[PDB]
Amino acid sequence: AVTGQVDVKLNISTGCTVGGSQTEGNMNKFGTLNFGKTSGTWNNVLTAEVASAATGGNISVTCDGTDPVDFTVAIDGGERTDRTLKNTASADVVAYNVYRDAARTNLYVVNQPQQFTTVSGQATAVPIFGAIAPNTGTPKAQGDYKDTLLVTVNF
Amino acid sequence: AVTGQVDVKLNISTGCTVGGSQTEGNMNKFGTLNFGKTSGTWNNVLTAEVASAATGGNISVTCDGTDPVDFTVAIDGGERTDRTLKNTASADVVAYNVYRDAARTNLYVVNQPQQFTTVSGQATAVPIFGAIAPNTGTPKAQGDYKDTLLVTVNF
Repeated sequence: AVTGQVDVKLNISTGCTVGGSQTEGNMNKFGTLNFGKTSGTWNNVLTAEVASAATGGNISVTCDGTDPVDFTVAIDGGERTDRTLKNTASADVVAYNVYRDAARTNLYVVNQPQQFTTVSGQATAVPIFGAIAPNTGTPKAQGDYKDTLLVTVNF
Repeated sequence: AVTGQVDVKLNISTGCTVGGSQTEGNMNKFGTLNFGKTSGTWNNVLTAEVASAATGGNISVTCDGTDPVDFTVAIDGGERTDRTLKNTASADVVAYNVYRDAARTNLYVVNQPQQFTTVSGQATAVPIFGAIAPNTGTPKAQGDYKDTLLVTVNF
């Protein structure tokens, strides 16, 4: 019998809120990274942007304050922690990655707070740009591949 | 004068130990559930994970032996027994809950042994995922809200 304590805390004072999300039960549904349909072996880098579940556009984070606030954005490694989509039935995997800039260069490194700014009376967008490498080796099995990345807007 | 007996017992043989805790005086400090800063009325479900007081990551329970032991985890209802954080100065309360899975579905029911597995030469993590409902009604007073959940790793 090892009984222990867990201090719970919350500082209600002046915070920042994330728009574009829908409450899926008790977990915020931020959006979808829909690469679309594809064949077994694709030569072009498959690329799609996150579509917020609430509006359809990009996640719009706004801060409830007057002065500028510097908030951070961190995305985790997905269900299996290595950013791989898994086929619903078979065990095939599809490696992918999420970048922050339009040219697939600034990668949202696993469990890292990619910095962000937010200004007076405005909603800043959180671009989560997906990208998949060209698979020109083995044709992955037919079906639907999925993953649930947990995006962590933290301060 | 009602004098009575209390039998004390301890079976020293082959037990299981919880890592990630720090001994706060004579009580094991397991960790912190830090939801962060927030405004009076938040529309998004505030959500944070427990951070072990010893390492900063998740509580890592390991057992001492060779056969996989099945240990249980039970969390209580907090200081007031209804999972509410209380403002340090005023009497305002903030209802919350702790779940076991990443999607806020498998709730750690009050005083219930949520089952767990553990194999030899490995440490299993105890995910205590916090979650707070969207308060879009009354703005709670400014300040710090706290609670001390007692996590009970028992066999």
